[PDB]
Amino acid sequence: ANFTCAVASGTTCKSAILYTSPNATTYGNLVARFNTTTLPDLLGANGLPDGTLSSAPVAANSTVKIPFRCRCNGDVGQSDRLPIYVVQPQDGLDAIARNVFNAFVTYQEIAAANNIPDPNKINVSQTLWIPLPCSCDKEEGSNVMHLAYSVGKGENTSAIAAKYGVTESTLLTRNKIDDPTKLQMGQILDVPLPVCRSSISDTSADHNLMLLPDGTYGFTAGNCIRCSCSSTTYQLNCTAVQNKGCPSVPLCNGTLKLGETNGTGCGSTTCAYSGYSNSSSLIIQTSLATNQ
Ligand SMILES: CC(=O)N[C@@H]1[C@@H](O)[C@H](O[C@@H]2O[C@H](CO)[C@@H](O[C@@H]3O[C@H](CO)[C@@H](O)[C@H](O)[C@H]3NC(C)=O)[C@H](O)[C@H]2NC(C)=O)[C@@H](CO)O[C@H]1O
Repeated sequence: ANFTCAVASGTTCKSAILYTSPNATTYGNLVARFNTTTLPDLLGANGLPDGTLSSAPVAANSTVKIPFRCRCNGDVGQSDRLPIYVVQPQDGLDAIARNVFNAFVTYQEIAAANNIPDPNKINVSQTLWIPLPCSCDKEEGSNVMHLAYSVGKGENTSAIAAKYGVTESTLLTRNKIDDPTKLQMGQILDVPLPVCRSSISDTSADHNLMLLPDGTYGFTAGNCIRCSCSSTTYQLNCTAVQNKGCPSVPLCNGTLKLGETNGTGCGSTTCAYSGYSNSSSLIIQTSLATNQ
């Protein structure tokens, strides 16, 4: 029982952990550690500039947002069979949870996830699925990107909620908090980040994956589309990337190209990204969006 999720089992989502690096590293090393995402999406998930190298620093005890695919079973959200940890010479399931994964999981959740019958015995070189806490669920019938937050000391629900642009209301109903007062340190919180709206269709492969809070960006459709989110509008801004193994992007009707707008204000209309499909070959779809 990590983060509650109530959507149909098998449903996948994009979620994240706010990861605290014990040691100094680089963004490149985080990518190798988690392998839940690509470097440019990790960079974009934190709002670093496009074309930043993997050697971008991560200071000791600094925090990096690490996106991953979440799978929901009946009741809870779990990171979808990633990340995969390889046991070193004298690891232990409890040390691994706490000192590698910030206590986002418990050793029991690890063992249960890998069918290990006595939490005390794991072999060198044994691989472990680490199921990070996540969802899935909507907030108020609005899409959100849940983020797993490890409460540092001196914090409170007021400050956190302002930090992420969330009402303190949703935080308390989503997280079981009797008396906020003083939040206990080390507590894991479900923080549903607001995200841009999109025109990405149900039928589309990336339908629940382009969930971008403010200031972040991401890539989709075999890296042929770039999507960015600003709170300025909260409408996903998509653009064609121009790798040249990439398919053409259709106009809307005729004459409106991706990102272009027709009309004036509020009643204006925009050629948006609505998804892609991959049977046979990569096809990108677009559709007119009304000003939201
Ligand atoms: C059909 C066949 O023989 N294919 C081989 C693959 O099975 C094998 O992949 C390895 O599989 C084992 C189990 O499939 C993996 O270990 C499992 O890992 C999950 C988390 O990843 C963990 O929860 C399971 O408990 C754990 N089970 C076991 C038995 O350890 C292991 O990670 C895979 N190794 C790699 C490198 O992918 C590959 C590897 O040789 O060979 C195929 O021929």
